[PDB]
Amino acid sequence: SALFEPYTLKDVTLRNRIAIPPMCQYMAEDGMINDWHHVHLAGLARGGAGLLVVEATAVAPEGRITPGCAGIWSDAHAQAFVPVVQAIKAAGSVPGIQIAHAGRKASANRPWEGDDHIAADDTRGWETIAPSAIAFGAHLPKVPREMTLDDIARVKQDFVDAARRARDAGFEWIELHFAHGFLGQSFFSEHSNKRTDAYGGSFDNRSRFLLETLAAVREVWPENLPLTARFGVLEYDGRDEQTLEESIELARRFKAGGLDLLSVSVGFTIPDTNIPWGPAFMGPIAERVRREAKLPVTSAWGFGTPQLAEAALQANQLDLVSVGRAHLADPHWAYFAAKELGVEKASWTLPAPYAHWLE
Amino acid sequence: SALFEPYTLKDVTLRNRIAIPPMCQYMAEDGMINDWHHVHLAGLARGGAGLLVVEATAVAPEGRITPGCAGIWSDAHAQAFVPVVQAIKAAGSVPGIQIAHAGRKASANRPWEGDDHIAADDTRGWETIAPSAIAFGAHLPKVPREMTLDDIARVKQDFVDAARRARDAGFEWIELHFAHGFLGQSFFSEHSNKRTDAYGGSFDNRSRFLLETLAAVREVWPENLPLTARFGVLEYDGRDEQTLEESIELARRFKAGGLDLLSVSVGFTIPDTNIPWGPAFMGPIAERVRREAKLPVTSAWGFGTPQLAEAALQANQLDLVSVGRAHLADPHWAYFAAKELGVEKASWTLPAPYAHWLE
Ligand SMILES: Cc1cc2c(cc1C)N(C[C@H](O)[C@H](O)[C@H](O)COP(=O)(O)O)c1[nH]c(=O)[nH]c(=O)c1N2
Ligand SMILES: Cc1cc2c(cc1C)N(C[C@H](O)[C@H](O)[C@H](O)COP(=O)(O)O)c1[nH]c(=O)[nH]c(=O)c1N2
Repeated sequence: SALFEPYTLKDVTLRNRIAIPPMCQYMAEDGMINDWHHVHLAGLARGGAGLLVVEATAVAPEGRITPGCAGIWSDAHAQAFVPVVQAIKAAGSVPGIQIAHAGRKASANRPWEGDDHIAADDTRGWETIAPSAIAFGAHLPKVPREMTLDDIARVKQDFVDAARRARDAGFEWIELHFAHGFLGQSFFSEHSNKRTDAYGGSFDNRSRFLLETLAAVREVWPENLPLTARFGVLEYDGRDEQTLEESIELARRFKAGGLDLLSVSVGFTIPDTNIPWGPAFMGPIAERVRREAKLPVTSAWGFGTPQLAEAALQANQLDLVSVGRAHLADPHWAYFAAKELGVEKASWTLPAPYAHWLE
Repeated sequence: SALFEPYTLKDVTLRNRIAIPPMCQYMAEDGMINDWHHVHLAGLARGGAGLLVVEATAVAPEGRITPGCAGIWSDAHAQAFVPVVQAIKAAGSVPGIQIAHAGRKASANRPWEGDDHIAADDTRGWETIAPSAIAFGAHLPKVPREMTLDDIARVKQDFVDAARRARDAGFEWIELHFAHGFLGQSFFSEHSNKRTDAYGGSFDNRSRFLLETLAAVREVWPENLPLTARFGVLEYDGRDEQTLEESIELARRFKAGGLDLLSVSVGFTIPDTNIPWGPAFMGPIAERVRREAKLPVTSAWGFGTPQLAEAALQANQLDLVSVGRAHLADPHWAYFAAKELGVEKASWTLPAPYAHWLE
């Protein structure tokens, strides 16, 4: 089966094509991960997936989505990841991490605690920053502060420091979070970026924050380890063909700037959209980016059944299949998929103390 | 549903009737558990089961089954459990532990490493002890050393020390492993016990090691925490009705000696047997012990589908349903069972960072 073929990117080999995408846990304290994350991540790694990407980890305190988000904005924060990285490797999965800045969608409640911007008088909240002083709207009504050129320089440096810390903590795969309406996505989108300096206006100017951040990260991130990004390639906002064309152009620039693989997502930059959720709905979009930018891709948002995952790979829509919620339901989903696809010795997707008994 | 009704025994309340029975992992080193066990057990606890019983943990080095078995024969061994107990409690499951001595079935290879007695010239092996110098046979051909009265006193004291250490490590539930052909079961069975002193011959003498060990453990184990045992009530050796009658008599003695619940199993005392494996096959046997000894019971060996578990409880065959291998396959099996049985808000069988997304 295609799903259980190994994949090599730079010097890293994944044992199969199942990727666990970044999934926020909302269980950190002042950015510091703890035994929630250790057991969560080590358990997933033992479940058989080839790649495990740690949840959006903030490059700066104000770039957390919520008061429970993980951070890597100091050396102490980075050191907290070391035992988890070591546990993921011990299980034979490749440890990755998504580094992030939530921009105007920061300073929000946990999703089971309102999912909305934190109240003005709640001591947990903070001022958000963004390319322009324009609120997302709906449940995220707070108007962000318009970034200065010095803010831009500082956030880029925070991404560099974060990548350096990730490298030194032992991660073998990094993902820049330029999607889901967060800081990077919001610099790219005309909906959120109304700047009239070098970082707004034209396609080149809107792309600038993202391309400079990639180039700056590339300086510290090892050339033999995959350098990836997540990017929302359309919004379902009635501007899809022109947005996809620009997104594909940006993907070509990413590739030329050393990007090894693109995680293709939706923008979520604004609330007034009509996203056609359904099984594997991103497949054709991912395929188009893969073909037109000539870049490996992954995607998510409905590939979490074994036959869907297998079909997407065989059709060359995707190079890796990201499976998120099914792994929350069953951390051993890779074993389930191996069984479902009729893979030989499917139980040995799991480590011996499980596999021997399940044969 | 019955499966998701809480259960109270002494001062301990289980959130549902799903018990994860002891399952050896074969991953300890000189008895010391490690991050294999920590993540394994904490992950299971988060999966929703009401009770998680840690694998057979040796009261003495020679009472390990294998070189990978856990031990609690020193204070350092006990202290290693403390962070795991704390993680199980944090997840809302009740931490239990099975304390054990493998008797003539000790000094064996891991099941995926031959599953047989260790070779005479392998530096990892050791002399086994038993009521009588008689080998199990088949894949376990080593003849054990016949225990002296001082050996008996010493092993009883090892069980006491183990229970004291379990208590002080924070366990809220203990299980004496008097089953599966190990030391305790082998004292009870006429197949393995040919002694002519106070510990062999008559029913009272064969029962003596088990009853004295229970009474000795009871002295140190808190009266407000469940005190349980696993016991093989028949062998499927052509002597079933007489063996079950004696086993039920022993269960009555256990109850009179402060046993709160009996895990009903098969003996596995000798290899020449004909066990009728099948779904829920132990149900009627467990029900008979429950009724005739008037003692709460659990059992296992084929209850691992949600409808089977629910039926066994509704029929009052069992008080708790032990589900083993299905939890190795899917550590979130309790969530799966909740969904299958149509339990309201089934995803909240899991903690918030999973449940919110699976609703
Ligand atoms: C709990 C959890 C939390 C997150 C996510 C999701 C969920 C379920 N998602 C999106 C996620 O990576 C994925 O795209 C979706 O889960 C869709 O894939 P599935 O359909 O779930 O397989 C997500 N995406 C991301 O880029 N960074 C993150 O940290 C998060 N946070
Ligand atoms: C990997 C593993 C290891 C063990 C077990 C089993 C397995 C699968 N079993 C037996 C176990 O508790 C249970 O009785 C069986 O697994 C049958 O129940 P299921 O059919 O698997 O639900 C077991 N029993 C026991 O009393 N102490 C133990 O430590 C072990 N070791």
